[PDB]
Amino acid sequence: LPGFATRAIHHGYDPQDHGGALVPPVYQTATFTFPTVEYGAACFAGEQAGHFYSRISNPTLNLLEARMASLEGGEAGLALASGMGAITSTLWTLLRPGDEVLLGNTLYGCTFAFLHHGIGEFGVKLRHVDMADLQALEAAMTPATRVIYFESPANPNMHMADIAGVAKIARKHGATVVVDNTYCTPYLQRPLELGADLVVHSATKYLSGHGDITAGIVVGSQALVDRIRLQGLKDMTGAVLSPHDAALLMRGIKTLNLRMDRHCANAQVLAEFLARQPQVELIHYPGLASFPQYTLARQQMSQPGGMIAFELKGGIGAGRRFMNALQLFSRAVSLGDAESLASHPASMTHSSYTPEERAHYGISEGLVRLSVGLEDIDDLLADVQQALKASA
Amino acid sequence: LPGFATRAIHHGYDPQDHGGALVPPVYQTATFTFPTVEYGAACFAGEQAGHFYSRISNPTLNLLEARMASLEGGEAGLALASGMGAITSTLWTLLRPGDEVLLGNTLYGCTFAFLHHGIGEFGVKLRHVDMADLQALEAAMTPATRVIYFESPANPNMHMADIAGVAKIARKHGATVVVDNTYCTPYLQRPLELGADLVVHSATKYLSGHGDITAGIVVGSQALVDRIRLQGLKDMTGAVLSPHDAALLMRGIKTLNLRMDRHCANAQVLAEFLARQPQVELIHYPGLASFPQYTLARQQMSQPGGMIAFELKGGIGAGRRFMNALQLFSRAVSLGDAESLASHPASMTHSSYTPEERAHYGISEGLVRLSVGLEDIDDLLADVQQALKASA
Amino acid sequence: GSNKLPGFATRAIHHGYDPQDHGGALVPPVYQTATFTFPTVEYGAACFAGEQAGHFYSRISNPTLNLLEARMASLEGGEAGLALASGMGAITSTLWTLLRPGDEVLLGNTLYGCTFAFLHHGIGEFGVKLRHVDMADLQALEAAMTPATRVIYFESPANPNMHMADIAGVAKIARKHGATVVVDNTYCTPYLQRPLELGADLVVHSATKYLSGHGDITAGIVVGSQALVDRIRLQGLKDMTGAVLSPHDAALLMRGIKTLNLRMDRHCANAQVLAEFLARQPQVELIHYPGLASFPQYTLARQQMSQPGGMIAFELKGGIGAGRRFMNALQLFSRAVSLGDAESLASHPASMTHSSYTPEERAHYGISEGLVRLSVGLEDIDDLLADVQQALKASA
Amino acid sequence: LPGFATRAIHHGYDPQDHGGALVPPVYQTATFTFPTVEYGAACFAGEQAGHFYSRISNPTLNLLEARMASLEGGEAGLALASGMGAITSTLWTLLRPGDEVLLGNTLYGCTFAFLHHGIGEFGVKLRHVDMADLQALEAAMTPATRVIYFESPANPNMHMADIAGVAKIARKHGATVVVDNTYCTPYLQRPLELGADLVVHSATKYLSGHGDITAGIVVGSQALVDRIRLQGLKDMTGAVLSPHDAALLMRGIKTLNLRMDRHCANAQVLAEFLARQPQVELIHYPGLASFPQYTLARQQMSQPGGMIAFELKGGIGAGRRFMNALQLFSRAVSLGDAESLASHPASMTHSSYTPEERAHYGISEGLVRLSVGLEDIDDLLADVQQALKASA
Repeated sequence: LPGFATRAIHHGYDPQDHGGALVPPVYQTATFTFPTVEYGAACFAGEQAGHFYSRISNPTLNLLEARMASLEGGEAGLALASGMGAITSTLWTLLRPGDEVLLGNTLYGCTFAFLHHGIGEFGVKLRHVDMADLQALEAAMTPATRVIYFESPANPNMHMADIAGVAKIARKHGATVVVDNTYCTPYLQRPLELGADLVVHSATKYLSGHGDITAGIVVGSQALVDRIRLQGLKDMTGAVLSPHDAALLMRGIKTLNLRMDRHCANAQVLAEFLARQPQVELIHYPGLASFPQYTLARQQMSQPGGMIAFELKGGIGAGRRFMNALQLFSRAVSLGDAESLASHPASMTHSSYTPEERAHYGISEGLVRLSVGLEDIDDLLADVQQALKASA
Repeated sequence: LPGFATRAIHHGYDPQDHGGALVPPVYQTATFTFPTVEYGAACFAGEQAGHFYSRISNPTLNLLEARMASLEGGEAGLALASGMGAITSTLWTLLRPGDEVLLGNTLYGCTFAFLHHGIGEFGVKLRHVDMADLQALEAAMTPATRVIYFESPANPNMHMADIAGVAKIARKHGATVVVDNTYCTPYLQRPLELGADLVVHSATKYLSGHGDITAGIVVGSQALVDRIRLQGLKDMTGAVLSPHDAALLMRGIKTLNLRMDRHCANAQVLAEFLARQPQVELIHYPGLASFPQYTLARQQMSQPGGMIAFELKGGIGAGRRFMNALQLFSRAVSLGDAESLASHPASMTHSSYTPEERAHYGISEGLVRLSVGLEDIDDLLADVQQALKASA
Repeated sequence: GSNKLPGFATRAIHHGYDPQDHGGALVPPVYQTATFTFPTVEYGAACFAGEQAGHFYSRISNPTLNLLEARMASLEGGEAGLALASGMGAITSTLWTLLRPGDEVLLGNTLYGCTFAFLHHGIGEFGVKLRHVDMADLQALEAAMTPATRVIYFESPANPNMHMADIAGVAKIARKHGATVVVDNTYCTPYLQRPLELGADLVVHSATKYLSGHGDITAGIVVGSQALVDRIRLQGLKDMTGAVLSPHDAALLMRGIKTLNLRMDRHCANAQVLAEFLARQPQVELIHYPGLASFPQYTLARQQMSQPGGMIAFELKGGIGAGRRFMNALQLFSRAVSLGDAESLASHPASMTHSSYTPEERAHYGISEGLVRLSVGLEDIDDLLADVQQALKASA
Repeated sequence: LPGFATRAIHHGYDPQDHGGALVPPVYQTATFTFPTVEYGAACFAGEQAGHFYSRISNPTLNLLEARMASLEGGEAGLALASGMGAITSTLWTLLRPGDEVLLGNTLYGCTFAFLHHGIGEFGVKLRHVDMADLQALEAAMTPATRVIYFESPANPNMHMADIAGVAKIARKHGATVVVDNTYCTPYLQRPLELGADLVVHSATKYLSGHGDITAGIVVGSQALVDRIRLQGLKDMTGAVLSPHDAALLMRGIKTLNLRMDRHCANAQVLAEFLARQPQVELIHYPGLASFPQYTLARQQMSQPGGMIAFELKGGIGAGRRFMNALQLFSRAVSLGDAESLASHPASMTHSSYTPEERAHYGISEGLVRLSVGLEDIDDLLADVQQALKASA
């Protein structure tokens, strides 16, 4: 079985099948024609091998999908126009009115919004549970529970879930487990190997790695993916990935291993640096020994990731001053880009919220999140250094 | 107000604001950075211009939207990853359980599937009505009726609706009118100017014109489009259009007047040809005086369009054989490309159904649909001629 | 029957591609790949010799570029095509392969500025003898031919006065003496004029202009005999220029070619209306447009060009102060130097391009102080008329 | 001065200057317009301006150029359509009939072809010298010697030149030193900091790193680069770089350091393995102690590189048999891609030539060249090991 890097570069493509082309040709075409109409008849049912549109079986998209399936250890993959494309397409197909879905304590903000103000407003029961608490999860299960969905690590405190534990319970009650694995990528964590049924990504982040495309991936069993493809994507979302964007994603995946290696190595030095500084109240980085769940993190993740969360003494005040003083880090909401990014949700995303109710969302007053990029650590250290001084 | 072609080329763009570039730069970027956090704070209550993330808005996508809204004559536009992206995003935000949606008698297959096997299984009521029959439409109106959605012309037989008459009946009961204007484009038909609240396109078709991208457009009021943007696209479908694909769509829109002129002139000659051939049982082209709704077609569409539906005397077998004989037309289920296309639903998209099942949904055994392309009319006539001899 | 040639539009959209041979893909896949591989090493031995038809490296050939080339060949009526990084890529690659020190090249009286520069300050400085001739004067061309005359190169219509050459007449003189004729066909495209069908050996294009049609790519084409195009591919392009066309940009070029016939029809119809309007205006001293009888080479234009083109040149009364104020009054026309874009462009040589020079130096080289040049775009003619009408008013 | 990786990601770009866009917009435009004729006046021999036409100046090309300048430590950069475009544009600008150019003993095939079958047939004189031999170089200088051109390391046997020594000699005769730095990249070797005047790159190789674009770079002093831009590029080649390709090139450059580190580590291992094998007569790799110019290589290269050449004992047959046995390595003539590549000149690039002409040229019958990619090293070893066995 060839290694991860090899697969990320080569899996599902032999140059001999496309006129010797070393890089697969991009199928920037909206539709495909048939040799006969009897060949056309077959395509819509399924029993002849081939393809019928860009919204289903484009070969550029098929290669992306297969390759992501191999990296995550799944049978099947699906490419979509965004991470929200992947999440919505998945949940829209697996759920109907009367079904219940269990969720991690905290979710990505647009995932939250979709559940509460979207699919939850169409008669689907929403329930929140701490997914490191196996006992509380078992007490939450009802006979209507069709889907369990969470992130691990989850934003913003890097809260881990016991994926193998959750999956064991879910397998008892006939529930489907869906893990958003955006933060780790398959290089660092493979939740399908710990017993999850489906994984979903915002490929916009680390997989692409260059902040230039928006894209989502679903990986899991052939049977779950076929359904999500033919119902969620085809009928209910229309979140079709451009073959141009899919080829840029495959391009980015070719350096995934190296990029994540650098993200992690930079993030550790920065996290260890933050630990020794007097402006920092507390840190959430999985590779510090003081991280509450350092044990579980190491069982699931092979390295501690590129994301650092920390809190500043001075709260909201010290955050604004820290963020505005950064000259190399950019002030922005994304993650997993080559460029280093900083976010202080109290004064950026959630300055439309009040301090009195802010703590209901698990958001500390002075919490600043850092996506550590690929820049020289010395320059990133110096930029962080002077911004901590400007926050006092 | 400058002419259509001037606006299709120029609207919403001055080179002088982008270093004099004649063609606008392509904003191929997932995220946008802020100068400070209090500047960033503004943008998450809609207080400042510029932007934050490409899943919500992007300057290339804004220009496409502005331009498309100018051409339909509407206030605001939204760009999405596909036509189904446009339709689902729209309806997901406008309907909730208990609401009724009133549908035209026939619909594009995937739209039918969204309604019957998607949103209609989440407790939204569906009723089908002949939109040409304004008495029966009035009769169908309940106060639960929140949306009237149709295509004009509609698949499969080019059936039409008096748009202004439907808008009148909507105004009376307080329902929102959504018209799928894919076939006509804003060049031949402007439903917003006849009372519709919203229009949706598969920009994949004529607007692109070249078969290379998948894309969707919503046009209407700022109020409705802002909702569809912030709920349907942002939370519920995730169908984000790639900036690369938006820039191609804009390139296609610059020749839309020229292409539609040639599309229409070619189909007219081809329609008049088919009406005289012994193998043809009947024919539906809006440009023929024998079209059932000829008067309504000259009233609403400025030209008769590029699509032809006709039925062969020999039923399903003659259809197959006609389809297989085509050498210049391709066998495919799209339309509005430079290449002429053909499909025969009874042997392609609807084959495993029986004759009874297809007559129920309006599809004759010998119904053939031609998308007349931009090729030399003599070559297309010659290809059609021989395929008809082959059909017997 | 089936030995009839498909019409121009049919071939612009279909020629040399079948979706069935690439998985049903309606649009051909883009081979954005720098390199190709070999199944055995013996398959690779033949592909650097000439025995086995295949693919080696994209600076020589690539299937996206090949399709583009076979298609342009068909439209021009040539055996073969080559695609390059720019118009000047096509020209330099062609002239660098055909000429050596001691050979003479006969040139039209006017040329595109970068071509002029290439010949006088480039290849002419490497031992290649240059000679200018009026190519509309067949007696003067006959007279300037020598035994060293290897290539006759010209544009028709020529930048910027739109001086025409008798292509058939030039090719006959070239048959007799033995020279290779190279025509820059940028202005007309294969839709309006096909120099190879009139006897030229090679044609070159700046496909950046009308062939693209949308101002977004830089590209060149050469069309001619298999032997010469091959020679140009393997000597000029491969060793001497490296002006490789990106497969992305070639795909866009093929996209633009699919509407070439429709865009040119509208360019021509807009410029005809605009030319007739400008002729009847008080401020206009004279106007140059091939579709007007007052065009110095009216009958030559009608003989070689199936329509009169999208380019107009005219002169304003009032000199430079009039031209300056005309240009700054334009609100739809953009001030810029190019042609064959969807957007209408205007340049005023005096206050723009030839600004460093004085009014005396511009009397030399035939550039009037009110000489405006127009690339008529695809916008609604009433808007273009209006923009020119209000601009003339402000130039008074 | 920030570190290499920081500059590779950020140099010459502030998101704040383009509406916050994290990735810079792609200026895919052939022409630029002017606000007035007076602004237009100062771009045709223009002092205080931006740009006029993409064959001379485009913001996207300008950014790539300034970034590549920073990495090589030179004043100005120029982007072109291919490496051969960069070489030819340079040499067409600097040489005229009667000038001599002094060449390294071996050259990349097309460069040699340019020199002997292009510019050398236009009156320019050619002389080949060993550029490690400072006394032979001094003996070869003449008053006609205007350019000294070479690669370091050089195809086929990784032969090095003493760049600082060469530059000292060129200085005494006023000659311009041009170095092809394609193999090392500015990450491993910066010939301008060793006294060279100009560097050229086939960015098609390592700079891109993913095998999808053809691109050339020239970097050097302002006055030289200006002339190559306005003469070589503008007039004599027309080798204009597509902005789309420049944007991809810039994408690839953001991981150059990480990619190069891995290319080198993979190649170091494979060289160690190949030196000890029975089938291997000789090996040329800068990282081995047995490499003739080991000390000179370590003075100029911070790491030994990703390229290996070695000779098989069994001659032409062993080469042929080895190449055909490869399953993971592709048979192909490029280099610096993520995918590992192999070429055996004597049965591929130089098959037509006689054994006597190959020896004269520098090519051994069993000379195999490896471009070691980014795959998992254990897979690359397996593939090489079995191919070595099949070589019998």
